[PDB]
This record gives sequence, C-alpha cells and structure tokens, in this order.
Amino acid sequence: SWQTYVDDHLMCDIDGHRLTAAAIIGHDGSVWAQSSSFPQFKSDEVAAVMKDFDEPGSLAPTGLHLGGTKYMVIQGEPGAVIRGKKGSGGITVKRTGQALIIGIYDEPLTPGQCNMIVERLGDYLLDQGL
Ligand code: NA
Repeated sequence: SWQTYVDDHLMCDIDGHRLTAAAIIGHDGSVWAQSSSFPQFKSDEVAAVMKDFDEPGSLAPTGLHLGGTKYMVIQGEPGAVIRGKKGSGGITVKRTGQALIIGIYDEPLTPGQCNMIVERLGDYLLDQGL
C-alpha cells in the first residue's frame, strides 16, 4: 500500500520525467515507505522539520540537512508545507496529520512539478484520516 502510494503516485511520469526519491514518514521518523533511492535521513533532521512546522522559520536559518544534503528553505504554508532547494534540484515536505510526504528532485524536474506531486497526496491522506 504505502509502496504504491509512493511508487504509483509519488513517482510518476509528469510531462516526461519521474521524481528522484519519494518517501512517506511519520511525525516520528518511522519510515512508512520510500523510494529505493531515498536517503538515510536522521531522526533529528526530522525533529527540526517538526520544529519549524510548529514555529515557521527556525529551520530556515540553519537550513534543512537530511538524506545527507543540506537545502535552502524557500516558501511553504507555515505549519503545513516546507520547500527546500539545492541548485537545480531541491526538496518539499508535505506534512500530513500523522505523516510527512517528501520529494527529492534534480534537473530537468521543475520545483513546481515536485510540489504538484508531494502536495498532491498530502491533500488526500489528510482528508482520509491522516
Ligand atoms: Na494538489
């Protein structure tokens, strides 16, 4: 299930190019499911994420390092979304009521495109019980 909710949604052929590494995680790090090529985040990298969600910004200063790489926060619904970017590619963290969707991308996949996707599911699960 999670591995379809990810490999059939979180990693589709928009326009003509898949994403890079999707992953759905709990508000605690518990890795519900994730792409084969998703990066070993860190229970903390995650805790920070949660930190900013309650109080926007706080992450942004130091940036978001996770899956190893650091990202430059950008713009997102304070308490609901968070976007990060590193050159061509970047990341997005859709926060559900119990989980957090996540997408990683690199050229030629526009940040826009990523959004569309991570944010897509997020809507769903939210209004479905999570
Ligand atoms: Na949407």
